Amino acid sequence: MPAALVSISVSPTNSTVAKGLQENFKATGIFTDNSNSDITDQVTWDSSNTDILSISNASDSHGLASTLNQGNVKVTASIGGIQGSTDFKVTQ
Repeated sequence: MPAALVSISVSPTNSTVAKGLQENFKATGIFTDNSNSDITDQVTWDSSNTDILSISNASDSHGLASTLNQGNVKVTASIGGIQGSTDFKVTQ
């Protein structure tokens, strides 16, 4: 039978990094049926994109974002019902 989400465990990083830097992302979805699943809905991450950045979170399961701009980017993703947000600042 169908179920309804409840919450998700996301460990976003709100900091700044020098030109060229990537980080792994992981999110776990939780259902009201006490049944938790990992990236069940495939948490899709996206960046505001300032200069040139690419994020790949489908290599197998774990997520990964790589920035390469000279400013501030906004990393946001959504999974199932719950979603999260992160702030990243890439310098020169």
